[PDB]
Amino acid sequence: SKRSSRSVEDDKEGHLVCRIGDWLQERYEIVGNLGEGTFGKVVECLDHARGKSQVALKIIRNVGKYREAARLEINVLKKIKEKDKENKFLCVLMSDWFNFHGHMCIAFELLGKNTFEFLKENNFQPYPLPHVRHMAYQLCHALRFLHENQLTHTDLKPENILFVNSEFETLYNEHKSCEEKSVKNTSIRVADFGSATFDHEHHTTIVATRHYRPPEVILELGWAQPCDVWSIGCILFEYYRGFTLFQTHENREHLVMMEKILGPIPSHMIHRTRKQKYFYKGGLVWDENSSDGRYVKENCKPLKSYMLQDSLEHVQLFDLMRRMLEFDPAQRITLAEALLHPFFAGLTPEERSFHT
Ligand SMILES: O=C1N=Cc2ccc3c(-c4ccccc4)c[nH]c3c21
Repeated sequence: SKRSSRSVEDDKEGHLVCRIGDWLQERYEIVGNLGEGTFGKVVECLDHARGKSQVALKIIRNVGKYREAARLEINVLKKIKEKDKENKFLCVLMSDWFNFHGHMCIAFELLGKNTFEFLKENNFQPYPLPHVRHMAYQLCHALRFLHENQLTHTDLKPENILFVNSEFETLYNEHKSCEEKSVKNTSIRVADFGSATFDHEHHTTIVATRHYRPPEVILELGWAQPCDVWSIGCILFEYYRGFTLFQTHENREHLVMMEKILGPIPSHMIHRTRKQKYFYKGGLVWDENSSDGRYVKENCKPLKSYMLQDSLEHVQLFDLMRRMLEFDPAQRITLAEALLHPFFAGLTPEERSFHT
């Protein structure tokens, strides 16, 4: 079963050429393909060393900078693994890693669809509030654990949050004369630790996928754990309405959106930033008549107006979201404090105790 170097081949980009039935490490038998990315690909395997159980095996390209990145990812994942020996903090648990002819491979439990793919397959119809609450709780919990360990994820978004199981029932919406998929179990895991960064390491100027990037980062004021909290705020809005809070492609535009949605940037952050071009008279400067300006003006309104209903549940979700999307990161709610928010009184007990 041990593959000699003649049964191993890479495409031009350096991807391992894979086929169903191929073996790795005399242990993992490929039984399917789960997706591809810049880094490489993820395949489903049966782990024959463990009663044929299913795994997701992530295979990094055989390219210098990808392999080295992967080595940092493995360190993060090992620390998580060691600090959550009880399996209770909901970050993907690495079961094995190895170097396959220069491809770094990481083995995990096999999960379901990511929360973005589920949303897309539901035609961007949003998750119902109770699902939003359970998922938000799990996110606060998972990342409070990360933050306690001097780590920041830096790249949280819906595609990096995976359902344990994404089997659904199909329902019907009266109000919109269409079908709706509703996930049966809203248990989630936090994935993709490829950018996670220790407190002691070098902090690059820019982190996060744009739509999920906080103002401190755009303004280049430095960042830390508060970065993730902002991303979570953006994620919750997206789960609740089904569309991106900040559908943006440029910094000035992004800042205007923040202003229109959330109120004025604090002066103190404007005085502190070296990105003074975005400003004028201590005030954010932009062309309201440009394409981007007219887009922002048509489409970006006060945050509270996006509420779908007006009962307590919904009021509390918006209060938490507003606190998570506070401009000033030294004043933004922490996850420890987020877990005490009244929004979370509203959980079922199995949900809260993690009997889900
Ligand atoms: O089932 C899984 N358990 C862990 C895990 C991690 C990543 C993935 C991905 C994937 C695939 C392509 C790009 C990006 C991600 C699909 N399933 C995954 C799993």
